[PDB]
Amino acid sequence: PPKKVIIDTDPGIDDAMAIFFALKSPELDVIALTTIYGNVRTPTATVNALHLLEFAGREDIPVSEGFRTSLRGELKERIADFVHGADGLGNTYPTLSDRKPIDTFAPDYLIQKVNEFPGEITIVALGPLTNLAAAVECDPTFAKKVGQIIILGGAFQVNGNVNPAAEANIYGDPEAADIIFTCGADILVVGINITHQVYWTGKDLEDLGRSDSKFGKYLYAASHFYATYHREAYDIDAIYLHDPATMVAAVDPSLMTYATGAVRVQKDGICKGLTLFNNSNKVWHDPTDWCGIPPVKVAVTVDRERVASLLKERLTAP
Amino acid sequence: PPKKVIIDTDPGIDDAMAIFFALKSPELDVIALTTIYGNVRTPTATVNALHLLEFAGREDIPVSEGFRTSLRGELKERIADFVHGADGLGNTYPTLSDRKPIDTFAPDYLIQKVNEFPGEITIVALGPLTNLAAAVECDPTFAKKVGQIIILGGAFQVNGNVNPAAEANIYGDPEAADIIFTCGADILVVGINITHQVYWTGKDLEDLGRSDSKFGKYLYAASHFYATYHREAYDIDAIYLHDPATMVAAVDPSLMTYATGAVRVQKDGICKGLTLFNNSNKVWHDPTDWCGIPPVKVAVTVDRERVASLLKERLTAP
Ligand SMILES: [Ca+2]
Ligand SMILES: [Ca+2]
Repeated sequence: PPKKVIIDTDPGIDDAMAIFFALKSPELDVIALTTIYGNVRTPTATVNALHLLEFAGREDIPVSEGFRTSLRGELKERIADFVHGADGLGNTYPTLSDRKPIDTFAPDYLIQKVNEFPGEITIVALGPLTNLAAAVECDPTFAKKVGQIIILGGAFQVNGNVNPAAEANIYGDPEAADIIFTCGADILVVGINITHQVYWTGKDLEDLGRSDSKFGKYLYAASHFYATYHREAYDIDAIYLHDPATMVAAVDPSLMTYATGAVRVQKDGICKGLTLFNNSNKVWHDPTDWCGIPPVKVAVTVDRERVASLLKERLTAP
Repeated sequence: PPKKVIIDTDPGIDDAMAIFFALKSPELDVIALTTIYGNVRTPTATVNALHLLEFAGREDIPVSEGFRTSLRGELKERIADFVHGADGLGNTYPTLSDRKPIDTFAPDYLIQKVNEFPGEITIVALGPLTNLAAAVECDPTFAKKVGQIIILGGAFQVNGNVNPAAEANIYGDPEAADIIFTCGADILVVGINITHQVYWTGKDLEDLGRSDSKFGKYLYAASHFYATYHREAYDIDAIYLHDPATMVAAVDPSLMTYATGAVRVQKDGICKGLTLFNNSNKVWHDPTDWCGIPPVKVAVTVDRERVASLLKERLTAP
């Protein structure tokens, strides 16, 4: 102990929460941060990630910029700001600096660091799986060299958040998602089916704002825009803790129950970005597209009280 | 009372069970039977349907042959016999018969009978929706003229039976299924999510065989092959009552709880034949492929004890 962690992020209010919680968790050693599109454009994500690490004081942590488009060159310029704001940090508009990313490309850096520490690195994917899929396509030995891949993505036997069928991160790059779910690495999938159970009320956010914590006060300011979205889209006085709940699985995986089986992603619409899990011990009078696919651990149940309490005692502590 | 019923079937051991139960239910008046592919080839389905009505004594009931291929001419010759047998009636090989179908094509007959009795006819679709979709494509006023369409098909937030994503009847013709779920008729969907709750153990089958009922004894003989399939595919000493549970909804719909919303079908693989339901409910910031789609009633919960008891007291009665 502690475990080495690389975080594939698109900051992102919920991403910032997860980044800060990882930096406040002694059981994790944040070795690096890799940026990707999603909530914000890849250059915006880099700017925000560099800024968050400056605020955290952990300036030692390198920031490696990744894919600006999808794996198959689908342009990711011009993206929705109704969830995370124009700046991507809930319209707080921080006074960002001149600090620059580590010039090495994120998939190239991912392969580099995993060969350096085989079976030690735990990649927490908090955005589209493009950077990870590129690393898999580049080096075929990458999948067996990674310690574990904790993915925030998918809607397992539940409706999606982008459209009724798909979840954001998977809808971002369905080709890249299918590559990862089939790559054969130690994979832990945290879908919206379980993140929708982990939420913080207006009072929980208020408690974080009132707290004498540098991070708690910061996150409360960014939360305002994210809270107004949930209030108009889901009509709830609470925010779903997507990315920070995924970070909890890296800290303590005992707080979740997992089901082992194969996961496949539909790449073409209407159901583009749909994640389908096969935990059906019916296996299978004629082979299916889930037959002979490496199994992955998919989170089924959460200890919502213990997850939300840990993501508070850490973010409220001075 | 009673309600006029047309049954779109592919007999089929479970289909035979539903046919017999409908013929033993005084609240339903089986006006006609329309054949389709699925478990068996369309000509085989016709032969079996004519035979079942002969055995039931109800020779007055016309049999109208339908589509031999999918709606878009996808050939349905050469189909799996591991579930219903070579004959389609659990390898019992009955002593059929020179009786012939009513020369009118099933979609043509469906439009004819619905114009004859508008808002009276209840179509119970126990096979692929090809015959019904052709009727919708032919006459646009058909959807509003039908009394109700009770569909056995789909896997709503659960794994499929053909492959982990799709259910048999919907996988048979995904184009036809999407036409029906969008047609705007009074639709009641009974998916495998609820039929997997309604099952009969080996003892239940034994009770049906021991019974002094013509139908019960017949169904027990055909059940042997269907039972051996469930024992090797699902590894259970029970058979899922798919088609007969759908017939129960026609008899007494109170035994099921329904959710109103839009249903769309994925036509191209990996998730070909997937049925996706949108709770409606749901506020969507940007229109989706479920927005502006006519809502349908989807069965959520069953009274498994009362469904299996009714499908026994009727099939055991002499
Ligand atoms: Ca994210
Ligand atoms: Ca059937």
